[PDB]
Amino acid sequence: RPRFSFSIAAREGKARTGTIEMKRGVIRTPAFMPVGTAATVKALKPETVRATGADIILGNTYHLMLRPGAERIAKLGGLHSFMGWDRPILTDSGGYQVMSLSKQSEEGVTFKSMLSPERSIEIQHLLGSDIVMAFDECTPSRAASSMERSMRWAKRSRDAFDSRKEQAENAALFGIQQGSVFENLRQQSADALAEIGFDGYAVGGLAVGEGQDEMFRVLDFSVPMLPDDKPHYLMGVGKPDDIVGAVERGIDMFDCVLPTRSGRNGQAFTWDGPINIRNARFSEDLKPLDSECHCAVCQKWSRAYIHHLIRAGEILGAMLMTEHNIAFYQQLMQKIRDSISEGRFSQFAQDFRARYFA
Amino acid sequence: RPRFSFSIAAREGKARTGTIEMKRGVIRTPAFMPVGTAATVKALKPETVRATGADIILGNTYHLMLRPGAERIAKLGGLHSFMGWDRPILTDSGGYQVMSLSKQSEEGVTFKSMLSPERSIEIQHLLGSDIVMAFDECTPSRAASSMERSMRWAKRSRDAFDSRKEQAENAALFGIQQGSVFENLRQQSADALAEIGFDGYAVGGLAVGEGQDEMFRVLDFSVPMLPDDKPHYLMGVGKPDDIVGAVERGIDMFDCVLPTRSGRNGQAFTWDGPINIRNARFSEDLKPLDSECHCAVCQKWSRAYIHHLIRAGEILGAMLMTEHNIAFYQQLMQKIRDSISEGRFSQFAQDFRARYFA
Ligand SMILES: Nc1nc2[nH]cnc2c(=O)[nH]1
Ligand SMILES: Nc1nc2[nH]cnc2c(=O)[nH]1
Ligand SMILES: [Zn+2]
Ligand SMILES: [Zn+2]
Repeated sequence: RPRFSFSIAAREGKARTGTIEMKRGVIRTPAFMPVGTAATVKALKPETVRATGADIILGNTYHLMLRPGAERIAKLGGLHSFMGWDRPILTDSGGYQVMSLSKQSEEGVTFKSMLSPERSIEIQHLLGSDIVMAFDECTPSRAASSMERSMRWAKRSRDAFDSRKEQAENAALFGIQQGSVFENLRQQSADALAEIGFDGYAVGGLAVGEGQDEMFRVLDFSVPMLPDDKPHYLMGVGKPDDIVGAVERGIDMFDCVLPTRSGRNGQAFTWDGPINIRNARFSEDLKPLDSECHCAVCQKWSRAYIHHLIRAGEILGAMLMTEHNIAFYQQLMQKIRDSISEGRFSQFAQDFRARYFA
Repeated sequence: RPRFSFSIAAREGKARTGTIEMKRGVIRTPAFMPVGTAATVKALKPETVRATGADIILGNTYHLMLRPGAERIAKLGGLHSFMGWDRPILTDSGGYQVMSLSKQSEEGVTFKSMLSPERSIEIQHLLGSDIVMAFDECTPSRAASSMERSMRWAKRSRDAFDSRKEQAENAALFGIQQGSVFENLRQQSADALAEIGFDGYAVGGLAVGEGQDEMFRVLDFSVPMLPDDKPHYLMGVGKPDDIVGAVERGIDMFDCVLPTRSGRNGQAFTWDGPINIRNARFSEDLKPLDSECHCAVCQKWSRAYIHHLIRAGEILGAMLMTEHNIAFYQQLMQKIRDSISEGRFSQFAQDFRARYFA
């Protein structure tokens, strides 16, 4: 099994479909990664996460380092073992969640619940992460200083990873592009990332509230800046329509808490758009969540029952909603993969859109 | 398939083991019924409830009648259909939960979140319950008046059930014995119940705080009062040791929220007694919840992980704890069944006890 081998099987415009082969499994691209925050994809057994078609999950470095602790997890045999998921895991570096969730310096970030690039890579090493993210940071003058520090930290991240042989031979390292919405800075960052060399390139700084029109505009010049021959990862995105539009602009990988979080809150994704299952209109609706969905929830239970469950605050409500929503997301990615491979993605996106917003 | 056929395959002292055959399935006795409060066994899919070995679950008439409503559930195809459990369901009558959970009369009980024997049977009819409980009520003088009203209500329950042909031919009706801790009243009640005739006889009024020594003393004279040839159901009991002692005194059926509720709260049952998984002693314990347990949780996850889950308030923590605890309970009942069939129950109970309290 290769450490990390990205092969593009087909293209359509800027869209790509293909595979990443890793020691613990194959990742089909474009890929959606369910987020497994505290060593769990909320309300799902890992076998269920797999059943939905996920090839890889996301774990959080910030959260695990506090609870239960990275050295504790290593002692316990590593994150794969601990949570019972034996496939690839991508771990975020902690960067984003240290700012928005809790004393900054060139050395790193100090905080309250001393993370640096080196320590970040070490914690991810300890968790036994398959895809390690470089440690990074959150106006033009300011965008460049944040972006410039991150590129320094990416070089630090690179060397720390390379210094750990066990990591170098079995894991992969991704660079994160910053630069806010400025093409010039974005360019700078890709140039610096490319000169360091990484297995994959993320687009950071766009899961921020900017809106889709502006996110797409930034992806429009940003992704062509990245090495074509490596996977392109859009962090923290997104809604089904965000995903389709991002793939149309060259993104191969995605993660988002939307399908899980939303599910627990009553929101179910369908090919005709999201529904809120708690609405009284579903109280006697015997139809499944979505009438095309292949997941186990839609084979077995009605909207009416899941309506009842969620209104009553029952745990099974969250389990069912979450399984469906992750399944939906995986089915979307499969439809994306098949349509690019068949040279009909552009039509798929148009048809998708017409029905989903309708 | 018979409507209701109880066959005793073997006996040891007052203990019995055997089967109840019903249209929707066979019930192995002594049986433990997971409680499925609001049309769900909390944090478990019904396929999982089945996997643990449960043959029958308990649903609550009081709760369902308020949410989502019995006529609504009937319109939706019935409780089996609605929650996706296709095996027997016993529904409690609402009696117990109307008192302790929220204007009394010979007619019935009026309350705030007009239930009578007739309405109770009608609601259970609407839910499509396989085992219907008769409608009943919560000092000697007073015990007899409560007990005496209940026996009147049991006669009303009998006729209401018999008046519904669809119910009479496909469901079963159980009588509930009351009388508090007095042998004389207990006797009275069995005599009245027996004279009406029921498919099964419950012992009500002992899930009350009286303590095990006193509960066992009451079961000591109470169960021999009931028709030998019908199943004997102890409502709302109990801990593993309560169950063993009750079987030793003639009880064939049990329900309790203990394994589910306790599981969500961090308490796991083991053959060496209950543990509280949240205790710091388990933080790095790689052993399963119980080192003999055959359930799927104990095959896959460590105490340490489930410790982490429950401390973090994660939904998967509740799912895993609950699956294990219900599995444990079913394994206990299987051990009980096998030991009576083999004529070594008395020794089983002694060995069980030595280890569990140890
Ligand atoms: N590390 C990191 N994580 C993210 N998640 C969403 N956006 C980002 C980002 O820019 N950096
Ligand atoms: N209906 C009813 N339910 C119970 N659950 C526990 N005890 C009782 C009882 O005495 N009657
Ligand atoms: Zn579905
Ligand atoms: Zn177990």
